Amino acid sequence: LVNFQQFSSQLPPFVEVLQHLSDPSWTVTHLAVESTENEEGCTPLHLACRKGDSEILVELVQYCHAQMDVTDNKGETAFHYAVQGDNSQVLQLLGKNASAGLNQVNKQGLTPLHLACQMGKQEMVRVLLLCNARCNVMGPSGFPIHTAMKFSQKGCAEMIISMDSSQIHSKDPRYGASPLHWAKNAEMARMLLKRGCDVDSTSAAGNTALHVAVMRNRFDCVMVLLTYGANAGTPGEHGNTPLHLAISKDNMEMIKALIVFGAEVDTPNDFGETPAFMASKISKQLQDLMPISPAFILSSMRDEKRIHDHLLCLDGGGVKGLVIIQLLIAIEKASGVATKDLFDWVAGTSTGGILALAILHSKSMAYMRGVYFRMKDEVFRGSRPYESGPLEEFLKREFGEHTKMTDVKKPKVMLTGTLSDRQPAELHLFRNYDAPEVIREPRFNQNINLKPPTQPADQLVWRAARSSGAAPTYFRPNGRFLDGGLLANNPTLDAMTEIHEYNQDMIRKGQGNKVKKLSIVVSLGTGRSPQVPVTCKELGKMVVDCCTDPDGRAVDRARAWSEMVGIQYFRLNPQLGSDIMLDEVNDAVLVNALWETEVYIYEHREEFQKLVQMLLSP
Amino acid sequence: LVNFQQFSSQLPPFVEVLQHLSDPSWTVTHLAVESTENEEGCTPLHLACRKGDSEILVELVQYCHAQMDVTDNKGETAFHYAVQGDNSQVLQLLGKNASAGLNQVNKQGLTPLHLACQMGKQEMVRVLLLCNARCNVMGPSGFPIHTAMKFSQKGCAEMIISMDSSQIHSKDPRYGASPLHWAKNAEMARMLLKRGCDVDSTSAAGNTALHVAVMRNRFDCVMVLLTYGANAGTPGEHGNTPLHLAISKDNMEMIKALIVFGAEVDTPNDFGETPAFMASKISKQLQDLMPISPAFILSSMRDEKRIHDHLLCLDGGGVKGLVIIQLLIAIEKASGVATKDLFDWVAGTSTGGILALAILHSKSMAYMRGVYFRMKDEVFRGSRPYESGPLEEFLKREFGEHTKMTDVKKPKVMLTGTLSDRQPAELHLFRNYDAPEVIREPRFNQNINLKPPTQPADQLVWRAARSSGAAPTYFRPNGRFLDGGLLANNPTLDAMTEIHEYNQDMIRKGQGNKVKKLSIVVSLGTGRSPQVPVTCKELGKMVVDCCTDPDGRAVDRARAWSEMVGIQYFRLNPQLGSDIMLDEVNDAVLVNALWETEVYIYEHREEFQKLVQMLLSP
Repeated sequence: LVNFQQFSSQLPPFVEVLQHLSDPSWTVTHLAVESTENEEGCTPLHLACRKGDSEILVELVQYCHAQMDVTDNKGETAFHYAVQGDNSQVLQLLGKNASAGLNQVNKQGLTPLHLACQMGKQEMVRVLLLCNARCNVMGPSGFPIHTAMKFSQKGCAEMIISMDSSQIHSKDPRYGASPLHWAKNAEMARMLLKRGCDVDSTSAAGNTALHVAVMRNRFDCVMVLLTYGANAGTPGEHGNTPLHLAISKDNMEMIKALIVFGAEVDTPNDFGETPAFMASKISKQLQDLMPISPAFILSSMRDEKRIHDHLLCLDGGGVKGLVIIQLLIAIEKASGVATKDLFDWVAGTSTGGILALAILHSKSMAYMRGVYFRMKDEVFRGSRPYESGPLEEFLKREFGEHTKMTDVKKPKVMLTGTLSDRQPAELHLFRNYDAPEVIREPRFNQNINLKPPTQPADQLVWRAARSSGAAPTYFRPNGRFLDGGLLANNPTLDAMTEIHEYNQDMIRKGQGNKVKKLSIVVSLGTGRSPQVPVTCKELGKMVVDCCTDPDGRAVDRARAWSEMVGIQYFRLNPQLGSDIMLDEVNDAVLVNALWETEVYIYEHREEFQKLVQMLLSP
Repeated sequence: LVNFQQFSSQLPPFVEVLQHLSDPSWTVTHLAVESTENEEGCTPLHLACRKGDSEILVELVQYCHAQMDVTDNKGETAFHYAVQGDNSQVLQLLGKNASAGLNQVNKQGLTPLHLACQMGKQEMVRVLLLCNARCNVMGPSGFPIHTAMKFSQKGCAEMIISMDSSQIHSKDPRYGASPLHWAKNAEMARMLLKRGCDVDSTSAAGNTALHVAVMRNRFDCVMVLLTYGANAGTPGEHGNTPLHLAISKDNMEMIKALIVFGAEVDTPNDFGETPAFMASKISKQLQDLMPISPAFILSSMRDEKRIHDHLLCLDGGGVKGLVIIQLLIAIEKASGVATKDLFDWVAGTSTGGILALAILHSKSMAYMRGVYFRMKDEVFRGSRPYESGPLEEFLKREFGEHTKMTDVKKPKVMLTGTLSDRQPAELHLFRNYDAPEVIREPRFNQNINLKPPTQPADQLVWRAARSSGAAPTYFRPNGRFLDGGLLANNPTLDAMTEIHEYNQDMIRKGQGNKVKKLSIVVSLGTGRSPQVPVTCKELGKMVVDCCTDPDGRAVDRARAWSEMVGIQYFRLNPQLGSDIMLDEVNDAVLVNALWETEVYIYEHREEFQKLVQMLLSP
């Protein structure tokens, strides 16, 4: 031991630090940082790159003769010996002339990109990307973008895709694949899908991404894909539609999730195996599960000017609005004639506000199901109250920041809203035809105290959509208006009031070719929770339960009054089996609820034929 | 000084307060208490009665020579030298043989009764009355009870009336008065009126009790009397209704008070002087305030079994129910046709619940105004929450502890109420016909959810009145039910739904004798607050304002739907000038609000006449 330290000092001419060099063979130029070599397989420039010493690096290559592209006996190069540390500037001083180690890579064939992907060193990835690191360098498991996702390093993958858009193209060399396909995590599916990613990019064999999520039993990504437009029923490798691949499991959640989003149940694979056959083989659960779906010439209906008048009444509600979407869809398909072109009047309160306002602008219905599924995650991030940046601006984008209300008027539409500007707390109908000016009874004005009122006539679609759609027991103070759920929450009863008011405005004006009788009124409710006894804040919040309950008397009133006039009130909503609350964002229970709704449509399925019958008659 | 104390010691043979007893001439037999006389107007036996020395009293007449019936130098007797003290047993020891002093009376005429009544020695009044004190002895101000009341001694008057109910009969000899008339104090009017005191008591001239209260300008007692049933407009002395007696003053508070409680303005006195004439003579306030300035053959109408059907819908509300009473009364008087006999159907929610239930049992409307004025002080003694002992027990009294609901069916009636037994929080109508057997669609049960709760058949008037009328934001948990203000709170919509439901049950049952189209529905609301702007717990309570709004859209809805059917909805209620709250007990503000209502009736002389016109039409 004495001779070792004698040589150590006799080098030191060329304390507990460097003593730990014993606890082992450095050299003068090697340990001079704490083009020579080591007995463990190292290099001095590599250690001065690793330890984040940048001026010592300036003093090792610019001052001394030490070539930069040094490859040790362990595979590594000078570039990716620094990304194990935290320098990020050594990379900049090494990205110079006569230094080609960027594509020189053999740990196991893992380019500096891939190593920075394995660890999580994102800033290192950016530093490499500004220096043209050639993400078109095929690796062991695939290209560098796939390496970021094999390990689920979020920041690194995000930086890669931000610098290079083209990386949404690259295919996994083993199986021709998208970045999504062989890379699955609930959040990552979204953080790539929001980027404009095609989900139907297929495969080597032909397997979709949701095929991969289903085969591995990750319900999360099945949902993330169906929401963002993935199409169930894709044949794939063996003609096994994603439905076959779920029945091969015991995941009823996923089977119902796919059946809701449109998968057929008789479609056979390449071998002829129908998925209902699969079901009856596996369990009796699934065979009982799958009985989901004739003069169908659609006799005498279009969007034209003739006798009667159809009304649609979309209640407010939570994210539960999806229920009515489903209902609408099964009506829309049971007549085939595109809900918007089916009804002459359409009214909505809160989520039905958003939805009615949408089906005015010629937005399709499954598309809207997707929209809510994509929005529930952005909007309901909060404790109880939400600052509405997400909801307001999501509507800005979804309907247009400059699109004003009365630009469309294809069917007449009305969104509710509680004008909380006044202690009276009146109701404002957001309307897009003109206005009903009738009769001559201003009950609060025309006497003194007070006339600073506003009522902004008819503009700014997104602004009205927010002023309607926020059930404010949840959101916040929201400008001048709160939900029309504070007063109406179920326009069914109130929209007929507006019908007759506007008709008397028309007639009084001598117009006289008013569209006559509301021949049909159809009110869709976002489901009913089940009936719990209460043998008793649960004694101070029942005020709000009553104030916004749409499925109590506001059915009986409207119905008996429709029977007074000749209307055939048609109230549609399913008994769910759960207290699905308004701001529910676990889409597992939301999908279960959509299945609940479709079971309701199945169980009735007669009322629907009779309603379509009425809706298309002469 | 030496001689005075010499006589004091020579008396001490005939212990430190005797010098200050000297300083003015007592004697041996005189000061032997602290049959001689005095130089200040006194007597020894009188002092042995005054000082409450009973054993000295036994030792002054039985042992010593002291006649009992000694009259002092200022008129007073031995009896009412003791009621200046507080013995009350010496009186009985003097209520013995050779003692006729009960009617021994001369201060200026002050019976033992009158002295004990003027001072307040109530126990003395009782002791004398138990000893046959012969109250038919005119004193200075009338009889002894009137002497008790000229000085407003409650204990004494109450004791007199306890011994003799007959003393609420006796008239002031000078003018002839119930104990009311020549005896005025706000509280005593009540503690005498609650005893069964008749207001129909006349005067010498013929003056009512409120005549004395008004001419003397004691607004307190005017209110206390109009409250307990006094009838303004009694002609009285000169044909001067108590209204004439206010206009000669400048007390507008009282003028409004009398016109509200029914005083006319066409009523001439003996001289032909209309009271509005008095006004225009007196002031320009009063000239503008009062004056009013003919098919009255009652053509072809009663309440029998014929074509159409009338409905009445009395909103809920606070103690403000008086408003609708006022309206009803001013409607009733404009037709003369006795509300119960005028409408075939009647619905009520909270105060209108009690009120409709009252007009069902043929309890008159002025009577209900009185009832509320007498009850409001009893029920609302609490800060926010009230334990309902007063309300529940007041209904027990006012409607009968054993009177069951369906004893009447005179007009069909329905009271609202929120059945809080269930998390759905349904609505139950307390009904008295039988029940409407719905189209057989019970959509909330039949998925066997629960059958341990019960839907309690038609019984128990007072219990239902409470289960409806108890606003639980104010009162308490109230059994299974809360206010009908959480629900309908303006039954008009729900009452018409129920009308039609019952009519279709009738027709469905093969009856074929439908009563009819309800040709008229009249909705009377407990006033409107004035319109307050809001530029902002006032955002957690505005939820409740919305939930219980009876004058917002539930007017427009009902109205436009009646225009669908042919009904001529009649919404009647006044713009108050104030936010009169629920548990308001200052009857001054309630009276101002009734004046607001009567001004509303003034301006609406067209609507009311048209409503009565239809109410009696073919």
